[PDB]
Amino acid sequence: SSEELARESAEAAWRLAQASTRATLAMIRGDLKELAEALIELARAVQELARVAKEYGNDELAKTAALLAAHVAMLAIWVLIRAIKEGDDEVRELAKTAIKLASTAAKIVLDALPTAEEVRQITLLAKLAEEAADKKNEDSALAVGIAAIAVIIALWALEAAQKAGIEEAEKGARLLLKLAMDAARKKNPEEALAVLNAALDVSIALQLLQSAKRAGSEETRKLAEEMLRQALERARK
Amino acid sequence: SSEELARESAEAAWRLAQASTRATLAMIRGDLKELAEALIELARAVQELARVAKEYGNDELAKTAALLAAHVAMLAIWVLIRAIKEGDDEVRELAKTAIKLASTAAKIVLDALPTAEEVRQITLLAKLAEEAADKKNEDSALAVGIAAIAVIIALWALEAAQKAGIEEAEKGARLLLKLAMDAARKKNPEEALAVLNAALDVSIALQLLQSAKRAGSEETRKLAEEMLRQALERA
Repeated sequence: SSEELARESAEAAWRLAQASTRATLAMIRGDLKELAEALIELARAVQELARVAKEYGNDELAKTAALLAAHVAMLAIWVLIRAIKEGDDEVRELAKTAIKLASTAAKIVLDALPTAEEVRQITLLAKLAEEAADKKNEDSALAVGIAAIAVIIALWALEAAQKAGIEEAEKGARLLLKLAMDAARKKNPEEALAVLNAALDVSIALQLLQSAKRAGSEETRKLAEEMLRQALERARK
Repeated sequence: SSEELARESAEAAWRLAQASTRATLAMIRGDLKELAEALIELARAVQELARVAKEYGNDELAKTAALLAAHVAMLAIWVLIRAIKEGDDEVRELAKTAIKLASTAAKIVLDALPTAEEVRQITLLAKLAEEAADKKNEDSALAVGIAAIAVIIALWALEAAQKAGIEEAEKGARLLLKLAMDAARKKNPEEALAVLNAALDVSIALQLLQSAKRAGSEETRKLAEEMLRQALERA
């Protein structure tokens, strides 16, 4: 029922914003207990958004829920590393719960969109962050935390590459997602950080490409495509 | 000269990425000193990008530069909050200089795009955060920090509403910007968070509407209608 799809998705999208606002406020103040406990509430809302997208087969709604799961998993690692670095077992377990809640949400999207490689990479990153949480590791969780940020930036470069349809842009977003997940499985903070600056490099090129596509001045497009390829080679080698 | 426009735009975008990486790296380690002084170098990069768009009249490059200036000003409020909350005068002044550098960047975009309402809102937000800096008041700075990120969400909701061309989405992004800036001058974090939540409500339906290019996900249009109604009652 399309009426029921609009009902459940709208009410889950409202609970999504409610939890996002609660987490943003705690992100300012540094209240890690409230922030992690808010990422739990946020991970639930992403989970039921992935569940409604599976029930009604809305593939676009599943992709949105997968993107949100990646953001919750990434934030929960920054809370995880800052908790084990402060010896807070209560906040560490709160963050761990937020990780696995977002992991199950990604696995729900992976059940609806198994042939979506970016959803697989999101699911692998969350399950990889699960391991870093049960590990009580300040170094492995730090590495997957860097790689998580590189994935998030590459995911926005991908969705921005969907617009305008620049294939050199989405090809680059794919390369960064693979090299970030490769650096995450390697658990090397140096490699993941190298993928991070490359993801930033091409995403700024993208914004420069989109400001060069709009209202002419397409000379800013040439060197931003060249900047895109320079940065992709900065990640390859 | 279009050759020099591509030249200086690439040079400034390169130093923008180098400073963006330096800030992200310091944001991981929690080095608020290095993070603040990396937002300084990032604010100068946005200021050079705004200057370039001004001289060459690239309105699109000026709009993106204003967007960046708003981000740097918002990140510097984050740092200012955690600085005055920890009694760090060194980091508080480092954040203050980053706010003023981003404020100047917004002023330069305003010179090139004075008829852009969103550029005026950003310039007022940076000047208003500049006062919360000299005041070193953690409550006023927290309100303008929430209101800042509420402005950011309303700006992407604006940019997405231009693509979709939905006038109800454009009018909605405008009223959220006005209510956020009002909440920022009022310096009350409560209704500032409310405008933030409403901005998220509408923007979720816009991101799903922009991803709904492929199939008939017309239920997303019902997501936007009801989210825009919820945001109208938020006024």
